[PDB]
Amino acid sequence: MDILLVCLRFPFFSVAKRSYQVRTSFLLPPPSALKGALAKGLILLKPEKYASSSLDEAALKAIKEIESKLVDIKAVSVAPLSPLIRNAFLLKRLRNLESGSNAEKSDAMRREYTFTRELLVAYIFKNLTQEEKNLYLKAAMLIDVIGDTESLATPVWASFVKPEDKKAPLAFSAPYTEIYSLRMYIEKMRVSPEYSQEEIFYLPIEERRYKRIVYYARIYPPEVEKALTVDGEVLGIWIP
RNA sequence: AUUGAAAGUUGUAGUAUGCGGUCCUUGCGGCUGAGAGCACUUCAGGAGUUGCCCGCGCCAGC
Repeated sequence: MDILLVCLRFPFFSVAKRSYQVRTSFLLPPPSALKGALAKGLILLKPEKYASSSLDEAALKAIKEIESKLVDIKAVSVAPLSPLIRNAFLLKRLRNLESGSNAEKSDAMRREYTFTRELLVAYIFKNLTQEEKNLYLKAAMLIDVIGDTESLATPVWASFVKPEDKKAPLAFSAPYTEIYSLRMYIEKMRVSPEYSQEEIFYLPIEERRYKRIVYYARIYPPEVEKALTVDGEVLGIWIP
């Protein structure tokens, strides 16, 4: 079990929830976006068998193959090691997909962007073959964007380091199943990308009344039997 | 190539046009750098010293 661990340094990201007008940005990246991020790496890097006539079909094939080798559909999670905040921008995001308004209609559209310096996201891979493991190491890098195109995310580092069974408080995100079994934040993040399903996840960021903006913090849930280390500091990760 | 795919919150706009920090005003009037004062008093340009000693206006001239 070689678990992928990558760190992304980005100014902002604007993956949002289902809402009209306002697109409320997710507090933490959903697993579907995270898995599509490296499914793009799969389809670009070795398009010999993972590229098809349709971009949607090739992306779906990559998603199916990448999820076949995960321990669970709810596998990937992020780690808010830097604090998170939310800002809003009124842009000229013209709305012309709804019925009417032709093609020359442009109106004020408010989009929410989440700011955090860096995040640590881990993909859980189960006994992947070495020959494809080298390609998957390469695909861990070049995670260019997360969600909206203007969410430029540059992966500073990526590696395959085994958890080696430590005990640490939870830092990476986890589904709202082990958290209940043992400052509460619950969300739905659509585990799988929707193409032409929904699960409940815990969120380990709490409020701090430090300034005018309330911003986000750490919750450190109780001990987990498995843990993963980065540069000598241990953090909690859970796997079914 | 992922709550995804395309998406200027934009185009025109003098914080301007006029306005003496100005007019009158002796740094002026009176005032000895003045009054008393020997650059004086005593002094030989003085003592001694030959303008010396020798010398035919000379011999022949009716």
